[PDB]
Amino acid sequence: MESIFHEKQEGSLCAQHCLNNLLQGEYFSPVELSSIAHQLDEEERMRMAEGGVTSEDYRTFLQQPSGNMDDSGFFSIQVISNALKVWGLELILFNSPEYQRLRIDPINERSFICNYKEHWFTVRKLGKQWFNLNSLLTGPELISDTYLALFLAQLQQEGYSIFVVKGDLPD
Repeated sequence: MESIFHEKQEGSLCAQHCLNNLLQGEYFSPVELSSIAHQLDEEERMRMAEGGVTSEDYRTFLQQPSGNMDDSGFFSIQVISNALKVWGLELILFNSPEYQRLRIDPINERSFICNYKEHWFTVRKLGKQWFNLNSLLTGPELISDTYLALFLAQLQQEGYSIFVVKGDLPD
């Protein structure tokens, strides 16, 4: 376990920490990601307020830009999804027909992302065991496949946002 990035910091949902941890290494800066999000939110705010006439408005609005609170409500799915898309990773909402369409298993998944009201969670697959981490966390959380399926299942059946990240990662 001398390969897992160990670190403890005070905060809530970090863009750089999520991307850096997801990629299993430093591959992005906090200032860069912060600026990107600010621009996306601002651009979406102006484009939304001024209205729009195109499918872009539908998809953009559906994505649910901006946030509501602070601490964790800083970044946006648009920024995260974008950073992943450019890498080859795509997010699939469990509640969406996409997740069920391909019928991608949880334990067979490569990257997972949980979203809780005013809180974010980053999950990644490591060999035969899963690894969880977040800006609010102080250390890596090891989870088994048999427990992962039920773990996430409890969230979806309860009232959480489970996102499936599939694609090609560097690590």
